[PDB]
Amino acid sequence: DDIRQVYYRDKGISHAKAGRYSQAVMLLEQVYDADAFDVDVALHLGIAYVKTGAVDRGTELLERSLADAPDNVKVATVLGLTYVQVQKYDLAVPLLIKVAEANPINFNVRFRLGVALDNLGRFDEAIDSFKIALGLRPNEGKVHRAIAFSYEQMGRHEEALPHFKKANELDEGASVELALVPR
Ligand SMILES: [Mg+2]
Repeated sequence: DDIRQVYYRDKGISHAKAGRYSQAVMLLEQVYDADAFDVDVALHLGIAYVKTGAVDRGTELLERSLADAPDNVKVATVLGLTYVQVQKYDLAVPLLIKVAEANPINFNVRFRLGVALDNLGRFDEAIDSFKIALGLRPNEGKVHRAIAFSYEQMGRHEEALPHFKKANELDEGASVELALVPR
């Protein structure tokens, strides 16, 4: 266990990458060290803790990791998305804002940001994120539906309506209009 410690590190990270998160916890717990901080071990063990229900230990390792490596978009993403999931929206929002700007092709982040903003009552900001998300994925019914709800809350029924109708059209399946549009 310098050699054994390298074995558990590499194997543990391997497991975390693969989604074998229980096993990743069992192995990376043997190598993690708060006071000789290794951000790859802490990030992957943080993820694995969050995925196995140890959300408080996980968000701890991830805050520590993000304090150590403020550049780490991977770390900021899982921490932001985790906070969204546990509904700590005051924490989630600034992380997701910063990740969305660092990584503008990440649709899930932009959507989840818009959903959070909507749930805080920041309907204008939500609408702005949902429009960005639709620019990434124009045929995601769930975004058309989310943005229609935000417009409606602001009394913008005229603007909501086309998005409502699109959401319901996409639920059924294919838009017949595309029969007439060249590719
Ligand atoms: Mg709402």
